[PDB]
Amino acid sequence: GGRLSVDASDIAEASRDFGGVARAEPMAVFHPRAAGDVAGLVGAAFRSARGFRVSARGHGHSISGQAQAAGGVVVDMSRVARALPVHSAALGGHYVDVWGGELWVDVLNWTLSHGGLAPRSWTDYLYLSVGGTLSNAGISGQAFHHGPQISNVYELDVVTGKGEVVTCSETENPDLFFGVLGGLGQFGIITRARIALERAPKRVRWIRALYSNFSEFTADQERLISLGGRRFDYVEGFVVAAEGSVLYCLEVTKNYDDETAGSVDQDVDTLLGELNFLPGTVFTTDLPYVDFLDRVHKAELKLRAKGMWEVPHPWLNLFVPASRIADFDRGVFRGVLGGAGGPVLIYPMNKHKWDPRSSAVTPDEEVFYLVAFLRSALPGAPESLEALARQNQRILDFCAGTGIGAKQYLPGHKARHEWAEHFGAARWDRFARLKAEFDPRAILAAGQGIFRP
Ligand SMILES: *Cc1cc2c(cc1C)nc1c(=O)[nH]c(=O)nc-1n2C[C@H](O)[C@H](O)[C@H](O)COP(=O)(O)OP(=O)(O)OC[C@H]1O[C@@H](n2cnc3c(N)ncnc32)[C@H](O)[C@@H]1O
Ligand SMILES: O=C(Nc1cccc(OC(F)(F)F)c1)Nc1ccccc1CCO
Repeated sequence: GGRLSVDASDIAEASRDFGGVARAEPMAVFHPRAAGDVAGLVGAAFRSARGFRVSARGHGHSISGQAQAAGGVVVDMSRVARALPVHSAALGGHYVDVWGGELWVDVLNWTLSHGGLAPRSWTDYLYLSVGGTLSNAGISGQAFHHGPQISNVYELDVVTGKGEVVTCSETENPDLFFGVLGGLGQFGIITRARIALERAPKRVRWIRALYSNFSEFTADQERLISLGGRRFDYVEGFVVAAEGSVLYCLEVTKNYDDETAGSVDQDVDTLLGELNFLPGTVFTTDLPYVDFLDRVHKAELKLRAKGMWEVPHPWLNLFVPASRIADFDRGVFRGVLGGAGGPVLIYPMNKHKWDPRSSAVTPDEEVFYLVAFLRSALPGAPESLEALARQNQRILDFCAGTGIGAKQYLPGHKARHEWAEHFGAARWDRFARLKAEFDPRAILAAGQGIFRP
C-alpha cells in the first residue's frame, strides 16, 4: 500500500531535526497509507539478514537524532478518512481514535468541529505528533491536574519490532501499552491512539504576574497545583532577566464557556487575591481557546520572519524534585546562567497524576518541577551552539555535584551506565525485558542510542 522514496528533499528532512546537530541519513523514507504498510516494512526489517534500522518520524522535533535511522528506513508518519469522536457510557466520557502521525493542532480542529470536544492535557506547541509526544509524556500547564498526555489515552494500536499489529490498553496486553507510553519508541510504532476528550471551553482568561522573590514564586506555584473547588486550569512559569536581578513570571489561565462567563471575573479575582505576586504586575488577555492553545505557533511565525527558527536548538529539560528547587535557583538561574536567546520555563506537577506502570521516568518525590532551558544558538554561528552546550553540561554537573535527584525529560544519554542511572535498577530491568520481547533485534528508534542489535 505504501511507497519507498529516495527523493533528496525527503532524505534531507529525515536526516535532520529541530536540534539541528544530529544528521544520521537513512537509505530511504517510507510513506505508509495505513497501519498494515508500517507492519510490512517493520516485518521485512525483522526478517532481513542485516536487520536494518526503522524509525518513525513525527514532525521532526527531536533535539538529538532520536527519530533518525542511520542507513535504514525513516517512516514519514505525517498525513484519508478520520474517525469521529465517540461517547462511551462505560467510560463516562468521550474519546477519539487518531492516526499515530496526526499533529495535535489537527486533532484539536477535528474534535472541535465534531461536537466542540477537545483533549484535556496538552503540550505548549501543537505542531507535534500524537505518537511522538505519547513516546515521551506530552507536558504543559494542565499536567498538574490531568496528568501528562500519556495519562489521557485509553488504547493504542502498536506495530512491534517483529512487525506484529497489537491492540493494547490497561485491560488488553497492558505490558505493551504501559511500555510504549513514555517508551522512547523502543517497543513499537503507534499507528492509532484513542485520546480522552472533554467538552471544550470556548474562551480563556490568560494571566501573567511578576515576582522578585523565588521562595514566594515557588510557594504560590505549589499552592496553585494543590487546588481546590476553585482552581486555575493551567499553571506555568518562566524566568525573566531584569531588562526588557532575576524576575519570575507566574502564568495561569481560567477556562470558561457561555454558562461560566458570569462567574469567570470573580473566580479569577478570588484566586489572585490569595497569591503574593508584586502589586501592579498582573497582565490579562481574553481570547478563544484555540488561539490560546496555538500561542507558540504565533511565536514560531515571528521567528521564521527573522530567520531565527532554522537555527540549532540545544534544548535541555529537567525534572527537579521540589525539595531541591530552592538550591536550583541559587546555583543555576543566579549562578550558571547569571549574566543567543530563548525562554527558561519552570513549574511544578503532581506525581500521582503519572501512572507508575508507564516507561516515563520522574523523580522519586510527590511534587517535582519541569525546568525547560529552551535556548537557541545564533544563526550560522557554531560557537554560539558550543557555548550553550557548555552551559547545559554546567547545569548537569551542578545537579550531579550537589546530589539533586533530577531526571532528564526527552533524555539525551549516550552511555549504557548513563541509561542504567536514568532508569534505576528496577525500571532498567522492566525496560530491557520489554525490549527482548517486543524489539529483540533493536530495529526501532535506534537514534535514542539505548540498545544495539
Ligand atoms: C520542537 C519542539 C518540541 C516540543 C515543544 C515545542 C517545540 C518547538 N513543546 C513541547 C511541550 O510543550 N511539551 C512537551 O512535552 N514536549 C514539547 N516538545 C518536545 C516534543 O514532545 C518531542 O520533540 C517529541 O519527540 C515529539 O516530537 P515529534 O512529533 O516531532 O516526534 P519525533 O521527534 O519525530 O520522534 C521522537 C521519538 O519518537 C519516535 N516516534 C515518532 N513517532 C512515533 C510513533 N508514531 N510511534 C512510536 N514512536 C514514534 C521517534 O522515532 C523518536 O524516537
Ligand atoms: O517548547 C516549549 N514551549 C515553548 C513556549 C514558548 C516559546 C517556545 O519557543 C519556540 F521557539 F517558540 F518554540 C517554546 N515547551 C517544551 C519543550 C520541550 C519539552 C517540554 C516543554 C514544556 C515546557 O512547558
